[PDB]
Amino acid sequence: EKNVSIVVAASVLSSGIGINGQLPWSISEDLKFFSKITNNKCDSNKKNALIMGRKTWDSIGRRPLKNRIIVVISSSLPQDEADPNVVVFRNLEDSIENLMNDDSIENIFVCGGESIYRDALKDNFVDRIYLTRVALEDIEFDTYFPEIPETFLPVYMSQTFCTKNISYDFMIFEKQELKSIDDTVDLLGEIFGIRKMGNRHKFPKEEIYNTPSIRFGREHYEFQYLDLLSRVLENGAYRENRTGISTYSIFGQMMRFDMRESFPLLTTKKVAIRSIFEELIWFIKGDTNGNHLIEKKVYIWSGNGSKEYLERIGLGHREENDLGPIYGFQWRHYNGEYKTMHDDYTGVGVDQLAKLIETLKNNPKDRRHILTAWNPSALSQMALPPCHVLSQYYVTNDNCLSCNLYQRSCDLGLGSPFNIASYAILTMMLAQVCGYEPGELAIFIGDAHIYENHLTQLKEQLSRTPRPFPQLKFKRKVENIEDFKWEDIELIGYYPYPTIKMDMAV
Amino acid sequence: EKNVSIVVAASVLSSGIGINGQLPWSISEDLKFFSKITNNKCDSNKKNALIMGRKTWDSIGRRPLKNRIIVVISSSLPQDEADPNVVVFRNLEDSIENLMNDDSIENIFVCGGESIYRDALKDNFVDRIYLTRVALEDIEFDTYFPEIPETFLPVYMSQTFCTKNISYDFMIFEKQELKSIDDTVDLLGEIFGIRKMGNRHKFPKEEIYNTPSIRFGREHYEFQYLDLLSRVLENGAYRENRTGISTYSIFGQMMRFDMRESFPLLTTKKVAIRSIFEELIWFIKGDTNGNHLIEKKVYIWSGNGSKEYLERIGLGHREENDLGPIYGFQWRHYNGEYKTMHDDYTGVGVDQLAKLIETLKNNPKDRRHILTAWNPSALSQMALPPCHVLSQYYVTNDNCLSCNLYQRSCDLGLGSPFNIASYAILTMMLAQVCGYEPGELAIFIGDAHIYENHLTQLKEQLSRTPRPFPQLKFKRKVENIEDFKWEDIELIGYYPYPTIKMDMAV
Ligand SMILES: NC(=O)C1=CN([C@@H]2O[C@H](COP(=O)(O)OP(=O)(O)OC[C@H]3O[C@@H](n4cnc5c(N)ncnc54)[C@H](OP(=O)(O)O)[C@@H]3O)[C@@H](O)[C@H]2O)C=CC1
Ligand SMILES: NC(=O)C1=CN([C@@H]2O[C@H](COP(=O)(O)OP(=O)(O)OC[C@H]3O[C@@H](n4cnc5c(N)ncnc54)[C@H](OP(=O)(O)O)[C@@H]3O)[C@@H](O)[C@H]2O)C=CC1
Ligand SMILES: CN(Cc1cnc2nc(N)nc(N)c2n1)c1ccc(C(=O)N[C@@H](CCC(=O)O)C(=O)O)cc1
Ligand SMILES: CN(Cc1cnc2nc(N)nc(N)c2n1)c1ccc(C(=O)N[C@@H](CCC(=O)O)C(=O)O)cc1
Ligand SMILES: COc1ccc(C(=O)O)c(NC(=O)c2ccc(Cc3c[nH]c4nc(N)[nH]c(=O)c34)cc2)c1
Ligand SMILES: COc1ccc(C(=O)O)c(NC(=O)c2ccc(Cc3c[nH]c4nc(N)[nH]c(=O)c34)cc2)c1
Ligand SMILES: O=c1[nH]c(=O)n([C@H]2C[C@H](O)[C@@H](COP(=O)(O)O)O2)cc1F
Ligand SMILES: O=c1[nH]c(=O)n([C@H]2C[C@H](O)[C@@H](COP(=O)(O)O)O2)cc1F
Repeated sequence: EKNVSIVVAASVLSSGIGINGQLPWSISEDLKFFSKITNNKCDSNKKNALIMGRKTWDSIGRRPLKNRIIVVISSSLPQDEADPNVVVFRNLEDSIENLMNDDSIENIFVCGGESIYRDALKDNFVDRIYLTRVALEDIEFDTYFPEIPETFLPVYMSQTFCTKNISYDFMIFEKQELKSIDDTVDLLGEIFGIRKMGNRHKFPKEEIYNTPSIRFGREHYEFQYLDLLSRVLENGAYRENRTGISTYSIFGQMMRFDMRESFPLLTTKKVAIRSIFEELIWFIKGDTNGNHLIEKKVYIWSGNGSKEYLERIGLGHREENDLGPIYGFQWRHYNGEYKTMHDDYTGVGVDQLAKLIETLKNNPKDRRHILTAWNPSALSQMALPPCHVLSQYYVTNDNCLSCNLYQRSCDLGLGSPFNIASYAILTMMLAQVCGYEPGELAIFIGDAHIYENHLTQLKEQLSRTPRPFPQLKFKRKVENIEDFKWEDIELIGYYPYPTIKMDMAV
Repeated sequence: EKNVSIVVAASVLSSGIGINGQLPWSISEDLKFFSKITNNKCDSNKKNALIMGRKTWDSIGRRPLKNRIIVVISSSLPQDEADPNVVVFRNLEDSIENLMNDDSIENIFVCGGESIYRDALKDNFVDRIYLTRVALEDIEFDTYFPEIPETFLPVYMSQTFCTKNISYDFMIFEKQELKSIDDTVDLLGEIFGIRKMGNRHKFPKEEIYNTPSIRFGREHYEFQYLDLLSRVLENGAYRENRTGISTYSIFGQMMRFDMRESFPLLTTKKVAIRSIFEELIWFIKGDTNGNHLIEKKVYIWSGNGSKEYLERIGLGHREENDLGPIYGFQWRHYNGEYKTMHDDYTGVGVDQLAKLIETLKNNPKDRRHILTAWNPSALSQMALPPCHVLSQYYVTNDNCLSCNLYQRSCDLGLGSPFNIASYAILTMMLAQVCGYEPGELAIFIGDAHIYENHLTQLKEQLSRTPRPFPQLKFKRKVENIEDFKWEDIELIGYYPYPTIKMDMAV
């Protein structure tokens, strides 16, 4: 008995693998993966066998692959014995029976087009599936990869990679047919109740774990958000808050995302990326006028900015959407004497963002690149205290800009998908203006919570296996960071699940 | 062949297990652990065998244990058949007959005093060791647990638990004699270099991993600091900084500690706990006069408070140790016009700490319990910008006080052990003044680094297997939080490794 794995690079949605006898794409690193996964063997005196159909054998030039043995499935090709690295069989079945019991062969790989993929799964010959999900769908395919049978479960999903602005994943699918430590920890959990901290951070149950079959291969960094949801649904304490909608809350959580090879925009739900940007540039410009977002069809600050809400918190003297000194005011005019949203605050206050950009490129290894928004002297004047209170930035030795954010209160479901992408765009903006590349984004959270009217919505989101992250590139290089416009943003390869409506708690 | 494990509760240093025919302590949760570990079986029609010496059989009243079979090793006790739950053997070797003959026994446990522990290890009869390390050493013992032979390696170390102000651990020692995901992840790391985020966060090598045999049982929360050291020594980028001493730096790390059942004071080195307190109460009183610490034999702010250093950073107008508006000033007088360290700042500024204590007990579920020290309007006047910039506090549903701290720059080796205990004491002080209990402490770190002159020292610290955390209790309840004194603090059960001298980078 030996192992028979499928290697395939297919589209993310329709599972397309070819067009007009060739690939729909040219990804160098993906072919390198095919090379390394098919050469992976234990015995140096053995070789791996690569099974492929004739039309696929034509697409690779009918030339052998080093250190491997190509098995071509063809009804017409002559069974030439002159080439030992290429053998022909009349059907797929006689090429599995012959490869196994052939001690010179260690592993078997199926990789030969739709006709071979489809008949290898229908006849139950395949043990593993190496899938490369490529985020390209608005093009034309003519050969597809069959739908993965239910007998297979995913066990690994890599981080999203980027080649020529094309996002792709790497997944492993297995066919589903030390313990003394686990016993002792369970016994200690019975003796001590909540006294054992492990019981206060119980591992989420399978019913609330997104794609629970991926146990050890949760490399895709959207799991940093999906698993935080699961940890809240498992350990969240039911608590009241300033609004009429209670939450399930835990304390002290973190999420980290890559920004070099992808953009952390959630794929399990269509995230309103346009509104995220318009709010971010609204912060950068130092603007606290809530109408300037409503004038651009962005209504995320209408609830916390209505006349009825402001009178409720004792700010009835403000205009209809005068949010007061908040994120935008503290970034550009810290400790500035706020009057109204119509006054001219040029020069007043401490321009943190300007000093940040100046310090990022003049003293890159300075570990004080800090942008804060928590000003106790102005909290009473704010329509809402800052949720993302403090961010720190870091220039790596390879000229990348990483970002750390501390968030005191995190509305998973509404605020969190925005904060993940918002500070991701901000770091990219800071990276271009300072002449660096994007690095990493880590979000440290205080009150990570889920509003009780988001439960059926967020549980629906957990039922969706993540897709590769999109790409975010800028159309032009900007002089000043304030000059960014929405038209200057290109969102490449974003194929999310349908949007999920969730009401905001005012 | 069947499993033979040792269950023992011994002292932390001298490994004392008894005195005058009884235990040196009375810990209820430990006996329950003995009960659950010796009753844990797979077959319901089988029983576990507990081997013990005669003197131990006397200490438990010569009465059977439910659902188990006691095996007494005695040269004088008659081999009476009237009790089926108690059997006597003339030597330890002839009592290991449960492996061969008596199939009715599923597991074997040795737990019967020094004479039985010592010759059971000398004759290589033991497979596992369940160790309960009790932090009691300045008392009298007369029977000890033998030194664990090198053939055993620790595989688990629980968090520190507390019973009647006594700290204890739980450890497992083993006798030393699918991987398709790991291959795929390794290959992806060869294709993409630093592009794969996993390669920028490499798992530390065994040569720098503290107690590397404990792979899956790193529950003791001192590992949250020791593994951060290893994570820095593995991925730390060599970088220059404001001092003449370069560091190995990574970005975006976190440590979380329990405070309910223990106090996070590092045991791998004798940490100057008194200096940590005297600095913290110095912060609480709003004091920025560096002499008040030197007058109390606390010299941690002497380097950043020399006349030569102050002139170097452009503060030559200050007195010898006028550190300027820092942690203490921003906590009690935020946005206060600082003059010198001799002026009376009573009433000026925003007293965050007073508002924090006021809001903590009046609005416990308010997710805005934030104490910040990052004031950009005053950074230029500070002798050193705040390293621990922002802390948030959280009241759990069971009336516990958890704490989150964001630290922009973390000197592992000097500042970090201080920052761990400092904010642990601060959270405990806030818990008493507000009427709560200690909860959890999480420290989110930006620039986690190791100064290059701390390398040989921190590698020495990593060679020391951690010991259970101590306990920190207050002698009296205080009226105002400022009234705490060093004599009001009791440090119970702190048995650390010898101190490690490390020079501070000015
Ligand atoms: N993205 C990816 O991972 C991959 C993509 N591709 C692409 O897919 C396309 C090719 O796939 P596809 O169109 O399905 O062609 P195939 O690669 O599946 O090859 C089919 C040929 O194999 C022979 N064959 C197939 N089934 C049998 C059978 N049951 N008995 C006997 N002979 C059989 C036939 O040749 P004959 O007429 O001689 O009998 C048939 O024409 C190309 O574009 C290729 O580049 C290919 C591999 C991988
Ligand atoms: N903290 C913990 O986990 C534990 C602590 N203890 C403590 O340890 C103390 C007891 O230990 P200890 O003083 O060493 O006494 P032991 O419990 O080890 O019992 C010793 C007796 O066992 C018999 N015995 C021992 N070796 C042999 C042998 N080679 N052949 C025949 N008989 C043998 C002898 O009894 P005889 O005279 O009849 O021949 C001997 O007096 C007590 O204080 C007890 O509370 C005990 C167990 C666990
Ligand atoms: C069968 N076929 C089509 C093809 C293309 N992309 C794929 N991508 C994936 N992920 N899986 C496949 N099965 C796959 N198959 C192939 C097979 C090998 C090579 C190839 O040139 N392999 C070289 C790769 C050389 C390199 O790029 O480093 C090797 O050394 O194996 C190209 C197309
Ligand atoms: C042999 N002996 C001395 C003793 C005391 N403390 C220890 N502690 C540890 N961790 N390991 C031991 N082997 C150990 N042995 C014993 C053994 C059993 C009981 C005992 O009362 N056991 C009850 C515990 C009942 C309970 O508190 O729930 C049981 O059900 O097993 C006391 C002393
Ligand atoms: C996922 O589904 C969708 C689809 C579309 C949109 C969209 O804007 O088009 C969307 N976002 C929102 O509605 C949204 C609203 C407010 C904020 C910021 C904010 C200010 N005050 C707050 N108070 C609380 N409690 N929570 C918060 O998040 C905030 C962010 C997002 C969500
Ligand atoms: C672990 O071994 C020992 C033993 C004894 C002592 C002891 O004081 O007795 C000790 N601590 C220190 O020397 C020490 C010095 C300064 C601080 C705070 C601080 C202010 N400015 C800084 N600048 C940098 N770069 N780093 C920093 O840590 C700080 C904390 C600790 C360490
Ligand atoms: O950027 C934001 N991120 C966020 O998580 N919230 C949510 C968190 C919480 O639901 C609410 C904060 O209100 P409070 O912390 O005062 O209870 O806003 C709001 C934002 F604007
Ligand atoms: O409480 C402290 N914590 C801490 O980690 N440091 C260290 C971190 C770093 O080595 C230095 C901060 O100086 P800077 O970050 O400006 O380089 O002090 C200092 C303190 F006072």
